[PDB]
Amino acid sequence: KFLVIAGPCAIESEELLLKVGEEIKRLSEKFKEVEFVFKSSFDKANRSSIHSFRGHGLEYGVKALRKVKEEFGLKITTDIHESWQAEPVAEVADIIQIPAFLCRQTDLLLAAAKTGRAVNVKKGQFLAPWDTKNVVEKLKFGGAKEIYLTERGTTFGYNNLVVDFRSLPIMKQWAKVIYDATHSVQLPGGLGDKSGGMREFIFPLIRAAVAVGCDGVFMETHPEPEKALSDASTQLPLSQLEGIIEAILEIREVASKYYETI
Amino acid sequence: EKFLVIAGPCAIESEELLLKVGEEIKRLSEKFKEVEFVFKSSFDKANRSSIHSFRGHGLEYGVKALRKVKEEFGLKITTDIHESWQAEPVAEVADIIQIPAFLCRQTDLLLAAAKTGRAVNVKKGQFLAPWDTKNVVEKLKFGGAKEIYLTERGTTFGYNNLVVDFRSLPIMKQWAKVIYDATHSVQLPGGLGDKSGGMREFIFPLIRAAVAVGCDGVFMETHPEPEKALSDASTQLPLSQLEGIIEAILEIREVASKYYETI
Amino acid sequence: KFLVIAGPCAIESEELLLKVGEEIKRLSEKFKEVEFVFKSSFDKANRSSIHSFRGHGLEYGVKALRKVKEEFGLKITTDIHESWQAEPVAEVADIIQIPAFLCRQTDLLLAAAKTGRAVNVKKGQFLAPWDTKNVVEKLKFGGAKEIYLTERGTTFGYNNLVVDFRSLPIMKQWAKVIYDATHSVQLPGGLGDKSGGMREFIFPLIRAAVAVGCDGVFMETHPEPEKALSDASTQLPLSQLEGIIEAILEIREVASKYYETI
Amino acid sequence: EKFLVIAGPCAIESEELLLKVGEEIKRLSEKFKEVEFVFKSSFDKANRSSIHSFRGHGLEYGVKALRKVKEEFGLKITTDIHESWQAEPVAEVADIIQIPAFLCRQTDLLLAAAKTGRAVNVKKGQFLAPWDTKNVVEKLKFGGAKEIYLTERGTTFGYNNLVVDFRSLPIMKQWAKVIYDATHSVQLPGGLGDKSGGMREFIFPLIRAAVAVGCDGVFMETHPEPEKALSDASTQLPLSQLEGIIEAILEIREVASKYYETI
Ligand SMILES: O=P(O)(O)OC[C@@H](O)[C@@H](O)[C@H](O)CO
Ligand SMILES: O=P(O)(O)OC[C@@H](O)[C@@H](O)[C@H](O)CO
Ligand SMILES: O=P(O)(O)OC[C@@H](O)[C@@H](O)[C@H](O)CO
Ligand SMILES: O=P(O)(O)OC[C@@H](O)[C@@H](O)[C@H](O)CO
Repeated sequence: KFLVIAGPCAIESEELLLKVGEEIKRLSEKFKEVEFVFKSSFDKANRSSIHSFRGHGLEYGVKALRKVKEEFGLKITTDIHESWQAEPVAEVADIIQIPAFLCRQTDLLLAAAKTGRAVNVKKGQFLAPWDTKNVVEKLKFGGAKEIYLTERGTTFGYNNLVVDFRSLPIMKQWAKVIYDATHSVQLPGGLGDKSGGMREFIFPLIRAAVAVGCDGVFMETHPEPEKALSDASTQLPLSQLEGIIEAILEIREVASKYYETI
Repeated sequence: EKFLVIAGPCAIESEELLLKVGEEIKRLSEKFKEVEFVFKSSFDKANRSSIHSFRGHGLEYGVKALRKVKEEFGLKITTDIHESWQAEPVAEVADIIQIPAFLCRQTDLLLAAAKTGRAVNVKKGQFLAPWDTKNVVEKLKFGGAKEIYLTERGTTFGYNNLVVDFRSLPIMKQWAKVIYDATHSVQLPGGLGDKSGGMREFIFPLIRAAVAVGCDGVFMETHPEPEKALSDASTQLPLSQLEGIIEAILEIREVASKYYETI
Repeated sequence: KFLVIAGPCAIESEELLLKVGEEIKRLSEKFKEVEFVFKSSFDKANRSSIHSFRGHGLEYGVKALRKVKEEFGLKITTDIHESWQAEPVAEVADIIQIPAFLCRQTDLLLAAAKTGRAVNVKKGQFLAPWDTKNVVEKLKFGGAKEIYLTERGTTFGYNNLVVDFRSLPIMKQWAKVIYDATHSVQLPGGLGDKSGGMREFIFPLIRAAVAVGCDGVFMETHPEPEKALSDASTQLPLSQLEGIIEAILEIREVASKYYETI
Repeated sequence: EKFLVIAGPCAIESEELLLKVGEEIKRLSEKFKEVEFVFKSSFDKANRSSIHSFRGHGLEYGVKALRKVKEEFGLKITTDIHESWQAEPVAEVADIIQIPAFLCRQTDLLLAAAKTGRAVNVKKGQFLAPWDTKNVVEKLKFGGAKEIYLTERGTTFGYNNLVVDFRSLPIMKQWAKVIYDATHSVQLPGGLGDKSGGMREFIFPLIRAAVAVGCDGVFMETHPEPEKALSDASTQLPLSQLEGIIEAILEIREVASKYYETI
């Protein structure tokens, strides 16, 4: 069924995770035809500035994520940054996420595939849609069986990303496709010390994604984005999540009749 | 508001071709009463890549052919102009005067179109940013235009390729009605060397995206037999497929409409 | 010999043209191994804003340009915007310039070629280097014998241009190549009502052009760019023209040994 | 200041290959005394497009091979790291630790390199704007790096293509020494499908542009027989052509140097 990956960008505290997890659990009960996966990074290993928030470490993160899965019975997903992290993360993560900048790092992909867990690779901003075929092949070689590719924008001049929706049907040829609705509108290094983005385009573009056809969507959501320690300009207010989900489900219901085969 | 569907053969290959397509558009106009159809065809392809490619049979012949379509089917008409002097004779038949993408910044062409009193539709240049169109609309208003459209037809993305940045739709809506060009947006500029190429398999998915995001109309080139077209043979939609596409976009528009943001 | 096309962007007044023409005449006498061509537009037909400076009309412009050619004996070049302008402009213009946005307008190219004059086409920001082969063919079909292609940057994301220097050797296969040193650093619509640009990159990039190899350079020059009615952010101060010319001639002298054949 | 020339075979195909190339680099180092040569070769291509492409013979073998080059020829050494743990063993032989382009934002990798006390050269990501490198240098300085280089190797321009924006050289010079990668800048990412392509005919002209604009050094992959290389077979410079290229860039650098702007 349709996948909805959502949660706060970074694990600012297990408290934050629980509050968001409580809402995702509620929507999970309201939208039975949707498979929700809770997401949150234990480390922002690629911040632009050395002085920006990274996190509380892998152990605290994996612990907080365990709390969410045990308390709400929600599937989990988080990203890894170096090969050694795959094993400990797989203890809780149902889906191991591979960062966009690291989508070509062979050992990271193999490490993730070896855990036996599902793997979701963020398509690098430097990659062409057809270049992802090789990515999937590495994962299959590594033993991965459940593989996802996430569209999160492509480099378009400086400090800007564009979403080429032709990528959805192209990547669908070799993997399930997820559309990252929040990172696709961010402006890389847009604010000098941090990245920017236009929240006003999150909804319009997610509607486009389901109209074109995808297997799921990815959304960063925070109770108060303004106070977020990461992606404060792009995380979706928690309260607006329900409305957006219902909206894309309705559009998908009507549009699905026209999704092209393979 | 009434959704606009601008459709027709890319170029006026013959008056016979126009009537053939016009007959089908008229039929669909009777079925899709909630749609405002505008028949489109260029009397001249003034910017072909090669000197050896088809251009047309001249303005006189073209306007005459377009007038036959309006007279026989009662359909609104739109065609593009390339130089200022063409605005006047074209306004005689064209309900909407179209400004080519490469010429979207040519002040005199825009002014010539605006003073005719007809509606003006400007194809957004492949070199233009969405917010850059505000000044285009300003020039038109200055010139007397009261009904203005801006058409999204892709942006230069590396060589011989265009990308559609859908953020352009809500941005341009701030100052004009917005049209999505479903066929030119998938063309590969100069892709075939002496001519441009294209990927027809992406026409439908991208048009679904356009209506889900929200626009005021769509623009589609359509030909009975695309493979035999004298221009854009790789991107024109087979006429037989037009009905189905229109029905689909009306359905997606309806379900997504309650979510369209207010500008 | 090496071509240097220079002059004020727009014909703000025949007075401005004479002052600039006087300096270009002086450099012409100092650099005998260089063929100088005086340039200035009688009309800026593609300004972003309807309220920006366009010019004083074709007649006044052609007249002022005649004054420059007669008073200083300098070759002339100006751009045309519609087919009817080719004939009257050819009365004075040694080289007819075709605007970047209009490089694909067949009738404009043919009109220019019919005059018997040399034709310099600005490569559209939307054109690939190899797409210019067709441009030259149209001109040859139209009777043109002296044909130039000018590199002036390519669309790179929004409101920015990048100079792909690979274009120089590619275009050289079918025409003489000119590098536009001033427009290549302009930021299209950068200031909302007008375009922007970084003057600091004019010199570095022109050095690159001659190191790679070209048949000439194009430079907008004004006594006081700050007061210019067009491209105030990119026109080169008249006083700096001599130094730049000597510099590129020196670099060309050494680098020419390595220019690849054809 | 002494111009830097970083050169060597893309990958450590064998210790024999390294000595062969090292011998030539040593010879040129004796002729071009005004140049500081640094021998380069990767012990691992950790980011090949295909799982079936050559990667290397491991870190242990590679460091040993590089040490043989330094020992036998007295040349400085540089190689790239892919994960934090590799910094320490690599620092034992590498005078300059290289950070791959895709990993230019990985904080721990940069920190691991900085604390070794060795010089660090970061390949500018194809996704990074020139001014975005200021923060890269800041992280390195924070981590203890005292000798920092930023390498221009092209920027994503549409699909499977890179463009070199030479404005990056003077911009990056504001906070670090700048190196121009003459061979990777002409490669076509994923161009050959299972591997990347490239246009060797543009290597020389673009390197001439780099020195005319002004940089602190150049980076060139060089192999005795490029067509037989196990990586970048389409872009590595034939070893026989290295001498001529170096002489040419030194000549162009000399004549253009009086015009280099002050940062
Ligand atoms: O704000 P900066 O530090 O640029 O980081 C961008 C974040 O969006 C980043 O860590 C993201 O999740 C990774 O690409
Ligand atoms: O096939 P070529 O001649 O490149 O022309 C492309 C057509 O698509 C052309 O007339 C177009 O819509 C105009 O820009
Ligand atoms: O400043 P704006 O009006 O954008 O004009 C850009 C000028 O550089 C322009 O007329 C140029 O000479 C044409 O492209
Ligand atoms: O040929 P493929 O595997 O695409 O690899 C490209 C090489 O050019 C590669 O290892 C490169 O410099 C790394 O990014």
